[PDB]
Amino acid sequence: STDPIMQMLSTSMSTEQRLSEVDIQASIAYAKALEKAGILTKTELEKILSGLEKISEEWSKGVFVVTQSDEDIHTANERRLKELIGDIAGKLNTGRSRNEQVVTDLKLFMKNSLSVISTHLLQLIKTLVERAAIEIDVILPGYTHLQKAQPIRWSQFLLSHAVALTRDSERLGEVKRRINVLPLGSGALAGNPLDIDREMLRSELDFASISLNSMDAISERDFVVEFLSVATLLMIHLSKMAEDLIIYSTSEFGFLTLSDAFSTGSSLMPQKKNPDSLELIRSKAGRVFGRLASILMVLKGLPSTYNKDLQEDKEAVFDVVDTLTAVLQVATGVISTLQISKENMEKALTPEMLSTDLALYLVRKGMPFRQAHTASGKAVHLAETKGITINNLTLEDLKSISPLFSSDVSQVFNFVNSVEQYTAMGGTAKSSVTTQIEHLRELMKKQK
Amino acid sequence: STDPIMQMLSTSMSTEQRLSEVDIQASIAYAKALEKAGILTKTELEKILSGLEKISEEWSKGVFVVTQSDEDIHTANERRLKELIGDIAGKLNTGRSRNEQVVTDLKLFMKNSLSVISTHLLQLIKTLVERAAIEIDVILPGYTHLQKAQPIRWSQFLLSHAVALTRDSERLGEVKRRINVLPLGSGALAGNPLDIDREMLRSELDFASISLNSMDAISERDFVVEFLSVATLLMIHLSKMAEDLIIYSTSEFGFLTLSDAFSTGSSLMPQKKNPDSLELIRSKAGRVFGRLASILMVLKGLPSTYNKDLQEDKEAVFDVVDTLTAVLQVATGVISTLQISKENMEKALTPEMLSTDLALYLVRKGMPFRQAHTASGKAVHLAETKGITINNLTLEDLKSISPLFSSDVSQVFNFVNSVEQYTAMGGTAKSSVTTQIEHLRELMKKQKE
Amino acid sequence: TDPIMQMLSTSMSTEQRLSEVDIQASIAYAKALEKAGILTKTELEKILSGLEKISEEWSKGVFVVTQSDEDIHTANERRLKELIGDIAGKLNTGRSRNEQVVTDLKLFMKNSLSVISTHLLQLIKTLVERAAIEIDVILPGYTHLQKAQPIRWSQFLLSHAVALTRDSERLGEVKRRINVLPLGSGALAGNPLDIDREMLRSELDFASISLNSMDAISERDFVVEFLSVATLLMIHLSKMAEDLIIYSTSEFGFLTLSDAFSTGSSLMPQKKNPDSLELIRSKAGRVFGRLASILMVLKGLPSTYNKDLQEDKEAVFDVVDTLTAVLQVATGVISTLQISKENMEKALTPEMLSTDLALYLVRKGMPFRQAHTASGKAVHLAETKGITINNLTLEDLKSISPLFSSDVSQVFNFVNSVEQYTAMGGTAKSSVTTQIEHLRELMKKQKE
Amino acid sequence: TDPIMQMLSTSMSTEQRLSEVDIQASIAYAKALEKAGILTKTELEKILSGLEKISEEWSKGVFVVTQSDEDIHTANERRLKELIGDIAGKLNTGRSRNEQVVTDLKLFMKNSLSVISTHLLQLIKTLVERAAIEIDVILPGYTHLQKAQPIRWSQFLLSHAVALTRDSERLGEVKRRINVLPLGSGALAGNPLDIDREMLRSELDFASISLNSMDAISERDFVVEFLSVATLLMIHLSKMAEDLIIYSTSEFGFLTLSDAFSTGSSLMPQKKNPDSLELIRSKAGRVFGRLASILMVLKGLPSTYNKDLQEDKEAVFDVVDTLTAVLQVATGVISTLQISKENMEKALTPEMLSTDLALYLVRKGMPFRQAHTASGKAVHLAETKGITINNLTLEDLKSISPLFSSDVSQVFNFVNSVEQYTAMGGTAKSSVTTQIEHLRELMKKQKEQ
Repeated sequence: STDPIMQMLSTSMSTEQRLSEVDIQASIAYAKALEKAGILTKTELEKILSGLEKISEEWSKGVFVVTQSDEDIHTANERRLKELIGDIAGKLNTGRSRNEQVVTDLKLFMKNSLSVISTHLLQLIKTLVERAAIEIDVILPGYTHLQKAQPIRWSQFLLSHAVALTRDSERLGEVKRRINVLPLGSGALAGNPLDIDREMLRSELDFASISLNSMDAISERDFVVEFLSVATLLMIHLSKMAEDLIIYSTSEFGFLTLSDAFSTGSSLMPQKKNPDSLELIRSKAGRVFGRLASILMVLKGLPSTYNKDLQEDKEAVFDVVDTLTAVLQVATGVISTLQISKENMEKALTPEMLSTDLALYLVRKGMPFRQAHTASGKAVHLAETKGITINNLTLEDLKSISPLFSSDVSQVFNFVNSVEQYTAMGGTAKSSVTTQIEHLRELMKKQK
Repeated sequence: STDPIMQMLSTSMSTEQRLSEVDIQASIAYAKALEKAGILTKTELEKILSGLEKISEEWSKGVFVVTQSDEDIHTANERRLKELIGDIAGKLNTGRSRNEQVVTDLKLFMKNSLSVISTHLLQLIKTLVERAAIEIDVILPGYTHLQKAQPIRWSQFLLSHAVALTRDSERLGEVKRRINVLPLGSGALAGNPLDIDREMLRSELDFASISLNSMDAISERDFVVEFLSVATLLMIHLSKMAEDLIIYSTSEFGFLTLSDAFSTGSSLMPQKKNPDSLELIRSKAGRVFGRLASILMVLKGLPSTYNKDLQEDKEAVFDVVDTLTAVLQVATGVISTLQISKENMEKALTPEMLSTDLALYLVRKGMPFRQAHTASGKAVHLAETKGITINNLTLEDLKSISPLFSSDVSQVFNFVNSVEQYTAMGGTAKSSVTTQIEHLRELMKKQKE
Repeated sequence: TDPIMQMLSTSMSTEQRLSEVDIQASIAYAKALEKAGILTKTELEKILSGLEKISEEWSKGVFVVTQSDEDIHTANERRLKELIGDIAGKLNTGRSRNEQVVTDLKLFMKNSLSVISTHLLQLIKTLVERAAIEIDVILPGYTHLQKAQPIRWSQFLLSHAVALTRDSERLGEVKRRINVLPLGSGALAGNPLDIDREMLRSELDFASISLNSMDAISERDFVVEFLSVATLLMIHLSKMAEDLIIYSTSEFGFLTLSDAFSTGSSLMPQKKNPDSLELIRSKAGRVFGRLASILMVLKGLPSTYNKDLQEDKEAVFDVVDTLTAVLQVATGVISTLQISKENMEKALTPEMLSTDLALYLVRKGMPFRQAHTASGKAVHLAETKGITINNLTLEDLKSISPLFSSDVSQVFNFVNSVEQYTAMGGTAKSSVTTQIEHLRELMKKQKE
Repeated sequence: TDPIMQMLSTSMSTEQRLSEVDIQASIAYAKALEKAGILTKTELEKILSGLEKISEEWSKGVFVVTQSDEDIHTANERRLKELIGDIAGKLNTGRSRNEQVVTDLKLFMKNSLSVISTHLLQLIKTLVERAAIEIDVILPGYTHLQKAQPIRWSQFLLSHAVALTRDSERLGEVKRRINVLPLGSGALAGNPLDIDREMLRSELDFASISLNSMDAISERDFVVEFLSVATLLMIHLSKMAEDLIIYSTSEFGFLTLSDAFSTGSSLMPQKKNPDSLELIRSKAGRVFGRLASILMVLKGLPSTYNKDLQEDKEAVFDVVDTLTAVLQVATGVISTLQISKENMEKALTPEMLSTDLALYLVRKGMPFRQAHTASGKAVHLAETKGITINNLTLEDLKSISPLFSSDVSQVFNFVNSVEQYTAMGGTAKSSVTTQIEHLRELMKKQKEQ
C-alpha cells in the first residue's frame, strides 16, 4: 500500500546503479567471511560468489535488466542473484543489515573516486609547476585591490595557485584515511551477532582499519561532509584562479588568451575570446558549496542511529565527484594551452610601481623609514611638475631632498632588479621561484 | 587537457528537455511579432509556426530524437525545424539572442510550476484546517523545550502549522508576480534592435508586464533565488511538522500513528512503525536549502551582464520544483490518513500542568500576580510533601496557604475548563479555534488564484 | 545554575537595544490590563510614570545594569519594581517572556526596516539622477567580460537601479507580515485573562493581530524573510561593486572613486583602492552567513518555544546595521565617482559594430544567416588589408554584397548603434528616459 | 574619507584581541630587522622596550583606546612613538599590513586551537569515563526514533565520544597547516630586505615558513578549514543534544539534567527544561553561518590582497568563543545528568527479542530465511494467544520448529541480548571495554599535541 508518490522520494534507481560494483564486492567479501563462520559451506560460497560475478559483468557490459519492484541496488541485485543462483542467496543476508551496506558501498565508491580526483588534482598542480619553471623570465604587475602594486614574476603567480592547490591535496588525502575505515560488520546498529571476522572483511576490501562503534558507523556521515568541505575549498581556489584568468583574458588587460578549445567566440568578432571554461569552473564553486550546505543541514539535529534522512548523501557525493573530475581536467587544459603575451605584461609595468623601491634605497643606505618614505614623496612630487617618468629625474634632484641619494639610484629604476630584491624564502626573486619549483616537485613525490 | 569535457559542464540535454514546450512557445510568440515587423512574410510565418507545432507534438508524444551534436534545447530545436522547414528557419533567430531565450524559457516554466505547487500547498492547509474542525474536542499537552506546558487543543496545534503554511502561500504569490514579467525582447544585452512589439509578445505568452531594463533582465536571476528562498522556508516549516509528528508517533509518546502507506516496519516487530514519509520530507529541507545557497553563491560577485555561470540555475530550479511537489502531496497524505490516540493525548495531561491555572484562580479573586504565583507554589510543594497530586489537595489544605481558596477552586482542575480560558484572539479556546478556522477558509479562498 | 551556561543565554550586551520597544510594549499591556480589571486606574498611572522614567534612563545611558540581569525583560522589570515596588508585579499577569521576545524584535524591526527603506530609496534615487545627467555617455557592453556592443552609461546604472528597486518591493512585503502583533499569545496558548488585543494592536500601531498563539510564539519567518531579502540585496550590491572595481582599474580606466571612499599612498598617487566597493562586496557573504545560520536554527525544531530561537536577535541586529551602513556608503560612492567620458569613448571600437552591419543588411530584406555571413567577409577582408571595418571602401563592401549602399557609413556611428534599441527597455535615448520615469513613479507610489 | 565607510572596517573592539599577538609579531620582526642591518643593537633593544611596555598596557588594562585610531597595527604603531620617539617608525621597513594581519591571526588561532583542543578532550574523556562506569545499564537502541533493539547505554555514549574523536583528529590536521609563518612575505612579492624568515619562525614558535608570498597573503584556508571543523563538530553536538533532549522528556523519562544546566518553574518543580542542550544545538547554525559567510567572501576573489579578506577576524573570533563555551557546557551536562537505570529497563520489551530468537535458530543450523519465518510464527502465535514472545512454552515453540530446545529460554534475557554482539565494535560488555581502552589511548596520542 506504500504511497506511489512516497516512493518518489526514496527511489533513486538511476542514482543507485553506480553503486552496483561496490555492492557486489561487499556481498562477496561478506559471503567469504560468512563461510568462515559456518553459516555457509564451501560449496554454497562458490555458488554465491559465481552468481555475484555474473551480475558484475551484467553491469559492466550494461546488460543488467532493471525491474519495477527494484527500490535500491541492494534489492535490484539480491533479486538478480536469486534469479541466477536461487533461494540459496537468502543466506548472504544472515547477520547483515541494509544500514551496513549503504555506508559500506559509499565509503568504497568514495575511496576509488578520490583516487581519480587526486590524480587529476596532482596533474593539475604539476602543469602549473612546469609552466612556471618555463616562463621564469616573464614579469607582470602584482595586483592588490585590483590595482598595479609592484613588479612581480609571472611564474611566482602561477605558483601561488599551485601551492594553494597542493594544500587541497594534503586535505584530500587526509579525508581518505578516514574514508578507508571499513564499516561493514556494524549490523543494523548494534554490531554483528554472528561473531564474524571483521578483520577478514577489512583486508578483503583493502580497507585501512576497522570501525570502532557500531551505533556510530551506522549514523555518521562525517565522511561525506569532510569530503564536501575539501571539495568546496578546492573550488574556492579554482574560482579565484578563474577570476584572474578571466580578468587577464580581457582586452583591457590583454595579458593572455585562452585556447579556442576552452573558450567561445563569433565570426563577426574574431578578436574576442570568451572564457567559457573559466566561468563554468567558477560557477561550479556554488554548485559544490551547495551540496555541502545541504548535507550539513540534513545531519543537524538528527536523533541517534539510522534515519531515512541519511539517504540524501548519495546524490550529493556523485554530483561533486563528477563535477570535480571535469572541473579539474579542464583546469589543466586551460592552463596548458592558454598563450600569454610577454609584451603586454611588461608594457603594463609602469615606473610608478618603482617608487617603493626608491625608499628601500635610502634605508639600505641607513636612512630611517619615515625619512626614506617622505623622501620618495618629494621625489614623485617634483616628478609630476616636470611631467616626466620618475626614472628620468636628476641625480641632483635626488640629493636635493636627501643627501644619501647617490649614483646607485639608477638601478632602482629596473624591473628585474626590482623583482630580484625578494630573494628571501617565498619572494618573487628567480632564486626563490626555483626553490618553490623544487619544493613542489618534491611534494609531488611523497604523495606517490 | 579536456576540450570535449569542457563541453560536459555547459551541457545538459537530459535537463534542457524540460524546456521543449516553453521554448517552442516563445519561438511562436516571437515569430508572430517578427512577421508584424516585416522580417517574415505572412507565408514564411505560417511555415515556421507549422514547423514549431510539429516539434511541439514530437516532444509531446515522446517521439522526439536528439543527436550527439545537440548542445541545448535551442540548438536541438532549431536543428529539427531547419530539418522540417529548411533554410527558412533562420529568419527566426533574427534579432533575438540566447540570453533572451534563457530567462524567457525559465520564467515560463516556473509560472506553470508555481501554479502547481500553489495548488498542492492549498491542499495541505485545507487538509489541516479541515481536520482541525473535525477534531476540535481533542485535547493534549502543549510543549516547550519538549516539556509538557499546559492543556492546548489538538486543533490549535494543527492550525498553528496551517497558519505558518498560509504565509508560505502568500510569499509564493508574490514571487510569482515578479516572475510574471516578460524578459523576451532584451536581445543579448541592449534590447531588440528591430523595434519588435514587446507588448504583442507580452500578450502571446500572457505575462503581466514587460522587462524594464535589458541589461538587468538578461543578467538577473532574482526570480530563481527568490523562489528558492520561499521554497526553503516552506521546507523549514514542514521540517518542524515532520519533527512534531515523528516524536508524537513514537511509542514513548503514543499520540498518533501513521498509515501503512506512509511508513514502514519490520516483520518480527509488527508494533514498530517507522515514519519514513516524515523523515524524507524533513530531510528535503536540506536538499532545497542547498540549492538556495548554491545559486546565491553563483551570483555573488558576478560582473554585469550575461556570464556562463548563470547556466547553473536550471538544475537548481527543477530539483526544488519536483521536490516541493512530491513533498507537499506526501505531506497532505500523511495528515489526511494518520490515526489519533484521543486516549493517550488526554492521558498525557497532568494536574501539575494546572498549577498556573491555580495561581490565576487567585488573580481573578483580586490577588496580586506575584502573590498568586507563590500561593500556587506552596500548594504544589505541600501536595508534593503529602505525596499527592495538587488536584487532590483539601480545600482546607488550600485555605491554609490562603483563605481566598474557595470551594469553587475545583473548576480549576478540569482540562476542558483550562483551555477554555484562552478565548482571546488566537487562543486555544473552542471559540478562538473556530474563528481561526473561519479566517483560514477566507484566506484559502483569498489566496486561491 | 551554571556560570558558563549563562554565557550563552545572558547577553545584556546585545539585548540592551530592545529596551525602548520593551518599554513601549509593557506600557501598552499595562493599559490593557487596567481595562481588564487586573490593574486599577491609580495603579496604571503609577506604572506608566515609572515605565516612562525607565525610558529616559536608557536614552540618556544612565541606566545601571545589575549583575543578575539576564534579558532586557529582567533588567527593566527589576528597575520598575525598585522604582514603584509591588505594583509593578501585577504588570506580568497573564504574560510570558515568550510573547515579549517576538513583540520586541518585531517592533524593533518595524522601525529598522523603515530606516533601511529610506536609505535604499536614496541610493536608487541617486542612481537614477546620474543616469539622467550622464544620459549621453556611452561605453562598451560586456558579456563574459568581453566587449559585446555599445550601450548608454545610463542603461548600465539603470540596470542596477531597476534591480535595487525589486528589493524595495520585497522589503515592503516583508514589512507587512512583520506588522502583525504577537502580543497576547501567552506562553503558547494565548492570553488567559481575555486581554483586549485590539486595543493592544492599536496602542502599538500594528496593522493587525496574530491568528494562532502557538504559531505566533514559535515562528521566525519574519526573521528569515528579512534575511533572504537583505542577502539578495547585498548580492545586487555585490554585482554592482564588482562592475565598479573592474571599471576603476587603470586597465579599464572607465572611472575612479572620490578620495572619501578609497585609500592610497603618496608613492603611487595614480593608484586608488576602492575599499568602499570591496567592503560592500564582502558584506554579501557576511549577511548570507546570517541567513544560513537562522535557517539551520529552525530546521527540525519541535513546536512552540525553544531556547534555540534566541539566536535571531544578534542576526537581525547585524544585518540591520550592515545594510544601514552599506546602503549609505554605496549612495556616496555613486554620487561622487568621477567618470572619464573620453576613456569610455575610446573603449568603443569598430569590431563592435560588425553586428550593426549585418543588421543593416537585414533591413534591406536580406535574410539572417546571409547577412551574418556577409558581415563575416566584411570583417575578414578588412582584416587581411590591415584596416578597421569602418575604413574599408564602399566598392570593397559591394564586392561582398551589392546591397551595401552608401548609408552603410551611418552604421559606423556609435550613437546610431545605441539608438537602434528603441524597443521597450532597450538602450536608446528614449528608452532610458522612459525607464527613469517608471522608477521615479515606483518610488512615488511606495511612499506610504 | 567618509566616516560612514569607517564603520565597515574600523572596529578596535574586535581588533584588540590581536593586541598581544601583534606585539610579539613585532618583537620578532625587530630582532630580525637588526640582523638585517637596518636597526643597530642600540635601536633594537630600545624598540623592544616599547613593545614589552605596550603588551603590558592592555595586559593589565591601561592602554588608551585611541578615538582616532582603528586597527591595532596603528594603535600600537602610535603608542610606541608615544614611548620610543620617532625611532618606532623604523620598525616597519620592508614589512606590510598584509603580513601582520595574517601573522597576527594564525598566532591567535594557534593559541586558540590549543585551548579548544583541551575542552574537547575533556568532553571525550568525560563520555568515555561515564560509559566505562555504567557498562551494565541497558536500554533501547533507536532507529527512526522507534525501538529497534536492546543496546548498552555505554555503547551509546561511546558512539558520541568516538565521532568527537574524529573532530579532535581533524582539528589536529588544521592546527598543523596553520603552524606555518606567513611573516616575511611582504605586501605581495615577499620581503625585499632579505630578512631571515627562519629567525622569525624560531622566534614566533611556528613550525614552517610560507612557500609563496602571494599565496600567504591572499589565502584564508586556515580560516575556512578551522570553520569547517568547528561546524562538523557542532553537528555532532547538536545530534547529541537532540538525543539527550528527547531522552530527558517525561514520555521517555530515561534521564534528567542537573539543576545547574537546566531551567524550571516554582509551579512545575518536575518539568525540567534543557536550556543547556538547546543552546548547544542552536550554535550549530551560528557556527555554520560563519563558515558559510567566509566561504562566500573568498569565492571568486581576484588574486592577492583585497579588503574583502577583512571579515575573517569576526568569524574566527566568534566560532572560537562559541566552541569554548559550548564544549564546556557539554562536559558539564553529561557528567552531571542523572540516569534512570529503571526507566531504561522497563523500556526493554519482549517483542524486541524476536530477532534474537530467529538468530537462535540460525546458529542451531536453520538458514536465515526460515529462522525469520519461524520467528514470525512465534510472534503470530503469541498474538492470538494473548501473551508475549517469552511466555510461549517449549511445546509452543516446538510446534513451530523442532530445533527449539530448552536453551531457547536464554534468548529472553536482555543482557544475553546485547552479549551476542562481540564482534569488533559491537555492544557486548567486552567489546565496550575494548572501545573504552582504544579511546583512552587515542586520547593520549591527542593529548601530545
